[PDB]
Amino acid sequence: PANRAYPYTRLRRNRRDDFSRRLVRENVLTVDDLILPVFVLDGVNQRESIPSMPGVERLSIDQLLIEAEEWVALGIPALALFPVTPVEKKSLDAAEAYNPEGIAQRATRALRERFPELGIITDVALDPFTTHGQNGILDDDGYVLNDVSIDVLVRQALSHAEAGAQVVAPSDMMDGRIGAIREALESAGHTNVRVMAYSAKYASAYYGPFRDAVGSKATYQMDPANSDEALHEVAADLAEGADMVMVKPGMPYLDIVRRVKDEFRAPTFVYQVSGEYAMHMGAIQNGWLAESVILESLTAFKRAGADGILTYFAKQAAEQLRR
Amino acid sequence: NRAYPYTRLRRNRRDDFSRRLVRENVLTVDDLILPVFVLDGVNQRESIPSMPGVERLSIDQLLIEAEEWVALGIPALALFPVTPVEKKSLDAAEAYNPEGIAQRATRALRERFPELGIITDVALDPFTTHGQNGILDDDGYVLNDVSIDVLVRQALSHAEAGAQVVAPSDMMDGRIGAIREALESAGHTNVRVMAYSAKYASAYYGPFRDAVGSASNLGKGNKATYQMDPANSDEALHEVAADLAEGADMVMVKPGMPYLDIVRRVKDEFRAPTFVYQVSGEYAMHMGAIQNGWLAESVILESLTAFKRAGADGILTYFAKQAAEQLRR
Amino acid sequence: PANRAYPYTRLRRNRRDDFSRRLVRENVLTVDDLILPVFVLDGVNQRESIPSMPGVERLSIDQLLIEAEEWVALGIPALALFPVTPVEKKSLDAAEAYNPEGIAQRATRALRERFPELGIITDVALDPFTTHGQNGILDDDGYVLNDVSIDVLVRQALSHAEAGAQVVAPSDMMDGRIGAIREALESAGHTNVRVMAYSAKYASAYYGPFRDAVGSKATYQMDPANSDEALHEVAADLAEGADMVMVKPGMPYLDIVRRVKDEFRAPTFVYQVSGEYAMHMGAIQNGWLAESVILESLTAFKRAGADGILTYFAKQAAEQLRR
Amino acid sequence: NRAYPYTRLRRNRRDDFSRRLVRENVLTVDDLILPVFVLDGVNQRESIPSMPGVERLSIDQLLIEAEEWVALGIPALALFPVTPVEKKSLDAAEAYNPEGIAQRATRALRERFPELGIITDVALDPFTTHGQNGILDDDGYVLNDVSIDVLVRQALSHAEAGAQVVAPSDMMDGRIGAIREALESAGHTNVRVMAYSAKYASAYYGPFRDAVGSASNLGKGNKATYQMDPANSDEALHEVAADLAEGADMVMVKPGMPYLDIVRRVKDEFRAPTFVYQVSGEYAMHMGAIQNGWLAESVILESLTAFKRAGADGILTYFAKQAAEQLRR
Amino acid sequence: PANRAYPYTRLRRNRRDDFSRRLVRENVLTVDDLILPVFVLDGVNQRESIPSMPGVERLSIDQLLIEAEEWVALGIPALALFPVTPVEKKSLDAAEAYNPEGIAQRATRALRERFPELGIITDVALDPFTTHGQNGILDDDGYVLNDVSIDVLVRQALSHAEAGAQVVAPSDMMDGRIGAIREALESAGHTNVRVMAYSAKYASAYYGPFRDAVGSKATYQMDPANSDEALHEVAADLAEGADMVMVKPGMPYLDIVRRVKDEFRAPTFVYQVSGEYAMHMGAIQNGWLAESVILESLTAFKRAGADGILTYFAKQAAEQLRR
Amino acid sequence: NRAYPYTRLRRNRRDDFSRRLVRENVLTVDDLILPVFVLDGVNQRESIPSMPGVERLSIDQLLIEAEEWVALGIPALALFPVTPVEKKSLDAAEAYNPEGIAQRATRALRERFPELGIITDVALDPFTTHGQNGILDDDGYVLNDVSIDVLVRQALSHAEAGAQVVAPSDMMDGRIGAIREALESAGHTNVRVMAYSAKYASAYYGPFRDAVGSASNLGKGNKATYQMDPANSDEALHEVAADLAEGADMVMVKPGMPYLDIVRRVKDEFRAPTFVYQVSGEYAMHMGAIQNGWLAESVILESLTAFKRAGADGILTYFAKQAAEQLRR
Ligand SMILES: O=C(O)CCC(=O)CF
Ligand SMILES: O=C(O)CCC(=O)CF
Ligand SMILES: O=C(O)CCC(=O)CF
Ligand SMILES: [K+]
Ligand SMILES: [K+]
Ligand SMILES: [K+]
Ligand SMILES: [K+]
Ligand SMILES: [K+]
Ligand SMILES: [K+]
Ligand SMILES: [Mg+2]
Ligand SMILES: [Mg+2]
Ligand SMILES: [Mg+2]
Ligand SMILES: [Mg+2]
Ligand SMILES: [Mg+2]
Ligand SMILES: [Mg+2]
Ligand code: NA
Ligand code: NA
Ligand code: NA
Ligand code: NA
Ligand code: NA
Ligand code: NA
Repeated sequence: PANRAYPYTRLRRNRRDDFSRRLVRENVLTVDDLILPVFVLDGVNQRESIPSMPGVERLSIDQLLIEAEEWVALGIPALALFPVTPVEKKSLDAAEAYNPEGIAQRATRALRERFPELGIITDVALDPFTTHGQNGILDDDGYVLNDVSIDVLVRQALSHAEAGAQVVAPSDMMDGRIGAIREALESAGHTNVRVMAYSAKYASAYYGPFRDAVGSKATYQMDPANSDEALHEVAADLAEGADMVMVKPGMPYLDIVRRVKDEFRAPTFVYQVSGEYAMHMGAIQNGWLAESVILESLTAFKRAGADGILTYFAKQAAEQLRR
Repeated sequence: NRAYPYTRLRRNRRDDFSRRLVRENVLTVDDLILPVFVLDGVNQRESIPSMPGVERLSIDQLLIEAEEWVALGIPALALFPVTPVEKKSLDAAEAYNPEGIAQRATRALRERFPELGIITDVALDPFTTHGQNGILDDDGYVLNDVSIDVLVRQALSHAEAGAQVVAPSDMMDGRIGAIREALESAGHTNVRVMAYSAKYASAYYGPFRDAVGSASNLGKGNKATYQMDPANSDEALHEVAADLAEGADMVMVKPGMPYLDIVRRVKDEFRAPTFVYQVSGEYAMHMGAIQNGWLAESVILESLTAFKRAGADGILTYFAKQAAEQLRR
Repeated sequence: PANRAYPYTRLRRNRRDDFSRRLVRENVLTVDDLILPVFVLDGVNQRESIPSMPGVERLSIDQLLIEAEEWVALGIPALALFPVTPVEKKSLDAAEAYNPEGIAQRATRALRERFPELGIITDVALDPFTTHGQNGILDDDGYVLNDVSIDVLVRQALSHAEAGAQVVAPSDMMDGRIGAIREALESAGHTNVRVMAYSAKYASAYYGPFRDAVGSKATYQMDPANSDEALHEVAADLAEGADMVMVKPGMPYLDIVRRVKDEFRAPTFVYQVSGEYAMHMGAIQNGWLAESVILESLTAFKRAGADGILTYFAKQAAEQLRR
Repeated sequence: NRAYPYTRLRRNRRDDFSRRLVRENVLTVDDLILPVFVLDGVNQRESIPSMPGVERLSIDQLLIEAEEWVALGIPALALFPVTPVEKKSLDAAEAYNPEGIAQRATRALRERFPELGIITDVALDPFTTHGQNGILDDDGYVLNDVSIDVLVRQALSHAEAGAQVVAPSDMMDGRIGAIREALESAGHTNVRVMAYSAKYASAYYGPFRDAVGSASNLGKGNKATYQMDPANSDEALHEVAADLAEGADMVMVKPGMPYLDIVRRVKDEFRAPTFVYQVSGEYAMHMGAIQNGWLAESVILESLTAFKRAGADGILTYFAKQAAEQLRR
Repeated sequence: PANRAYPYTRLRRNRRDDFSRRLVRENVLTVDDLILPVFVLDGVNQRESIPSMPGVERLSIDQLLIEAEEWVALGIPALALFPVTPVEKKSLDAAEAYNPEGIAQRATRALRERFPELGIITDVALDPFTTHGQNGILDDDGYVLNDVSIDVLVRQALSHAEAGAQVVAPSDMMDGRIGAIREALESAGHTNVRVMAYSAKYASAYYGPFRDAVGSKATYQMDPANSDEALHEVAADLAEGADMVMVKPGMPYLDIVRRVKDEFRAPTFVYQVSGEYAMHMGAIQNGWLAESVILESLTAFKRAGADGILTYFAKQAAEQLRR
Repeated sequence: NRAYPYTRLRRNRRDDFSRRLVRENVLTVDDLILPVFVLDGVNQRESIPSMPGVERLSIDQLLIEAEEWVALGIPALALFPVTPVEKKSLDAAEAYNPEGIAQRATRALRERFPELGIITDVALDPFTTHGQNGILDDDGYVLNDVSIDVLVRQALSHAEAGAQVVAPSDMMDGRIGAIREALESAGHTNVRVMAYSAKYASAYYGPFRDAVGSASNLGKGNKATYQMDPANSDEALHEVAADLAEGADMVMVKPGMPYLDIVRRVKDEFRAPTFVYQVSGEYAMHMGAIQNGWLAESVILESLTAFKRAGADGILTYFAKQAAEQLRR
């Protein structure tokens, strides 16, 4: 407090003018904070609209390369790739995951060659490759087997490193998967490939639209009621070698972002998920909310402690920041 | 916890994109305040040898240069009048002259650039024959409360001239409260007070004394009875606590680079709007080295980034224009 | 706060007189805080001036011994040696580094014999010995190979211990190099040789003049924007066995010194680098700043939490402290 | 984290140079305050059997010895008058006598050694027939507020005599605020108040009582109704908080060595100028042991270093001259 | 603070009466806090006075058993044994240390048999058994060899456990000796033998009289200037398995006791050393200080955070507490 | 850090001597306060069925029993008058009757046992026809400030009777400050105020209501508008902070065992003299179980030790005599 008291202290003084608001402004969003998730199609010269994600398109790799030209020109530091697996590549083997000619691997090679400075974050998970939509070579009971699921994630991770990905991101919420991939990457010579852990991953309703986008929980994803638990999750991932840790979903979990940054003072990331994007975009299109909520929502992440934000608004935000 | 080689801190450093993602602090033009030395008269511009690249300017010239500063986005200027020798006195009356340089300059800038912040200097050092920041007793001691009376008159004259911020750099005890009371009583509800809270008795002020012309007046005189002992850190927290209690809208640590630890402690302890003055000597040291080819120009932004990393919200720096130019690229 | 309020509390009271200023003075610099870096030439009866470091001389070993007589008489506890490698001893083998007759090794033996109580801190690094100025048996891409660079640093470290150095200081910023040298020193019987880690080492412009002195970064040296990261760096070095940890450069990073001492309460050192020395010395010589800034700058390090300061002003400071 | 043998704490201890580099605290003469017992009369010097090496001195002799203390760099003395028996009374009026020993000694020292700090003792124990630090009621209880009235008069007389610091050792509640108010009202703006904040009801004061001549007056009397219970630590923090709020410039913990934990807590909690009195009994214990050949003289500096390590900024110690002499080497 | 202010708050109110002083009294010394160190002679029916420790006697084992009857009746929970080794049993072998018929071992057996509930803390150290007064099979340079010294301490520790000691206390300040003895005790089946580590052991002048008592430093004992260092020392001993940690000397280091208890919240002990005892006892005998300083000094240890106090005043204190 | 089997926590537990050495807390008689129910009249003793072993006593009988309590070392009693039904009223005037039971009992005990602490109860529940701790408005609400006026009169009457401590158990906002002001103004400088600070609206008070005879008056009435919601912990800290600011010498948490977490938080946050009342229901529960042979008598000391471990300095407990007896062995 410092015994600050009205009227000696009037907090409106600094708010009186733009210049003083700017001087005391505690946080600022910049393009350096933005990661753009992209849905990648197989094939050539194709784009598809996603009903529950207005404005977001699934893109074939050639189209991805065209759009990346502008993303790069805008300063967006990295993309997070999410392949849209053809149903015929799905299965049990769950081996389109480590397939060198799989969409993620092809997209990574293409982008790394064309835009060498652009960061590529690949998705380490099996569900986009399971006929049963499950992040595991599941058990005969339907429980997502933990350690066996981790086995799969490793070859996939190595395949991403082999394709040139600078960052692999296990989006799975299996216990101890960070250490396993880290060890594998180190043992294989991929010394500088980063591991972005989806550390505090909640069992959330906000993922709805993403499932629509990719064409695809309580026993592995965290209970939304729990906060302390998130700290234990992050601690474990850091101990296991993660270079960056993430809180998932974002705005509905800003308190978790704050606690995670405060507790560990580590590179902290946050995903503004499909559902968050869709509810904002829908309200803006309906004429219910001004466009300014986009930057307001992103500023919240910075204020809360996030270093980077995975957001489907990345291009629009970068354009506004440029302006 | 984190042990090598599971943890290799070089991974995030490997590439520009990851360095950008994890970068903890960034300097922007919103963090810059440009101090300016203001002359009397018309069409006057004077180079300062101990401050290479810095010029004293008459008000008309100040108005011309401000056009570029404003275009660059610099949010505020901090004005320092170069008082004519004949206007110095024992009573420092020129400090509250409605026609003093600081007052005239403020009125001119407020009219020409209404959105530009003007921070005036509340202190008697530019107006005394002896160069001390207050009024002297018969033993040569800078009287605290009697000095405050003059500082209050000065601050009121600045508010009347239209200054949005008055910045007491005097280091008298209790002056923030006295000034705040006076401002409130006079109806200057929104005039900010940027307290020079943890102001050190430093050797880094030399070039400024030349710039403003207080050097000859001060001679070999010191300010150890009011400016803080450089050895002291805890004392800084007590200084800031008092100024916040007394109504300051912003608190400042003075000099800058040689006191980054104080900036850090102050921001951490109080979570209040915190400044930091990169003083004349800091500017001169860096400029000298750059001009000799000893340091790359990049050191300017590195020095300024340090302030942000240390916890400062705003930086008084004679490099503000150069920095803003570099930032625009 | 303790509800301290003007005018019951007037902080100027203790400032009124020298005696009360002395009584409450929180920190004092002494000669026990000073480490003097020295540039050492090959050959005999030679000294060279360094254009960007006015007042600092490169010294042949015989000359170093002459000057050390006074450094020791002044109470300076330790020197940090930096050899000026002849271009013909440079290379790839990068093996002048562990050469028993290399400058550093020769200088160490000479000083240890003549001044047994004087601390000698040697520089564990390869760049002064690379034809390509790189702290590593570099890769074919130009990336400073981490683990392979560490291999080299070990024999060099052992060679320094073999020459009698009481402290070795890896100035390199390679991940996990402290543990490797510690293990090597322990395994070899050098139980009491100290390791002074350059822990929080920034990619800085302030090193300019040093490069001039020795005749010689973002992927290994730290981003000046980062503070939290410095804590993780120090933690790792302490876990790996460092006896002392250092923040590098100094004055532009005083906040880091403060955080490091507060967080770990370990022997903490700071380097007032060549650029800091040069900018101060230039201003003093130009008649822009009084000589008193030297002690002011050094006092700052103590106030900030430093136990020891590597400074090119060590002799001048010690002389003033003696006075 | 740190585990053997990666971490061997003996490494830094191996050599003098590394021990010096990592040494966390250092005692200097700037940390020393010398208490002195002052007699009435001329050419008087009296040995104190329970304080070997310490002498009571008349003012003329005090002035002579002070020459050496000042040459050694000792920043301040703390004066303790040895009140003549016939000047003791129920009302302790001698406490504020402008011609009392403390007042006369202060005037003499202020004139002879203008830079030397003089800390006077604000307390009524030397002036009462009963030896208590305040005025008694009909039940033999030391009245708080009535005592403060006398202490205020005393403190004002010290300020008038020129003392730069008054040090209330009385342990009345609220006396720091009362004295500060009085000093401020009288214009003694810069007179420091060194509060004996966490003052314990200790057995270590015996020799002092002999030195000052309050022993016979106090008899078997105690001070448990005002001096603190030695068992209490948290209470010390409340005592210091109040004295800071009330305006103390320095706060002190009393005795020293047997209360180093309190020094540590106080410095940690408040980050204010903290003192610590190495009392007569501490001095006597050490001196006795040294003179018997049981402890090496080195123990003097070890005892004083402890105070610095514990967090004290300044130490009242009867070893100040010896320490300063050893430090000069 | 809680905005407590005079005269609403008068701290003298609780001091007004004995009953309220008792109610708010924060700490109390009891016999449960006292450990009595005893100097043990070889032979029978002997006692010797120690010039620099007035009132303390060296005792032959039969005499020790006689005095222990009262120590036990007074409630003193434990003794710390210090044998007074005959010069002829001294040496190099330094093997009177692990001699089953050595004084410490004989005294332990005797006490354990006669007073089964009385705690016996033995001294693990070699110096009482070295002809050169050194806690190590020293080097040829005079440096107290660390690891080799630890070798000796282990058999001695086992010999104490074999004699029935419930607690062994390495008073040596060698790095990592706690782990070595712990491992040895565990490996040998001495599961419940406690290890009381002399953790923060200062190079002090206060040990003078003890050397007189037993008939016997900066490179192993801690610099009295250092406080943070004490925390690192204690942390290491706790990690190595110590059941109790000790600060040594006591009153001159009360701040360390406070920091150690606050930081680790572990069983914390403190030694009121020979020099502390002697200076108090001398002043009391000279008529300079009242006897009450004994309890005042011991109360300080409790207030500072000590759980147990090794003190030569234990009997006198226990007698007063009984009264 | 500590891992099995390097660390076996059972080692210190192996023997009584080591358990004693590491034992963190100890209960002593200095920690005990005995509440007593006082009857009007002469030679009256009445058993309380819901409080087995506890008797209401007339003053003459109280004086006789106090002889043993004092011999046992019990430092203080807390008096609770059993007000005759005909003395209850809307205005609770009996609360400040100089001839009320509490006042008479205090005078008698102060004369007979001058060193024994007497803590009187400041509250109107024993004196109102409705059993509430204050005065009611026309809506049946316990008026805060109007109640304070009566509590102040009561507290003054207790001070006049000689009580060393008044203990407001009313839970009106601001009453500690009002009472303190009144005590100070009247010259009762040293009368302690033991605030019932974090007083919960509990079901554990049943037997007390029987003991004092407020049960029939209260009927099914509640105190949720003034006593604290048992679910609330943070609120307790705000309650204590206010009472300390208002001048309380001691602060209390009420009930005890079911609120040990609050005792712990309160001691930790404020480091002030902290109490805790082991209430009638706690006593009854334990006594019932002991008498049924369900729990060993050892549970008494275990329950009391819990309070010390939780951070209490003193405990109000109807087991005080039994505990003191056991402690004497
Ligand atoms: O769609 C979901 O349930 C969340 C996405 C994942 O969990 C990816 F492996
Ligand atoms: O010159 C530099 O870049 C810093 C010096 C080092 O890094 C030494 F190995
Ligand atoms: O006498 C000393 O130096 C201390 C005693 C020890 O160190 C015991 F092994
Ligand atoms: K800003
Ligand atoms: K970022
Ligand atoms: K000092
Ligand atoms: K040092
Ligand atoms: K108690
Ligand atoms: K104990
Ligand atoms: Mg996990
Ligand atoms: Mg101030
Ligand atoms: Mg590192
Ligand atoms: Mg007080
Ligand atoms: Mg150790
Ligand atoms: Mg309340
Ligand atoms: Na996924
Ligand atoms: Na100024
Ligand atoms: Na280097
Ligand atoms: Na006194
Ligand atoms: Na020993
Ligand atoms: Na009640």
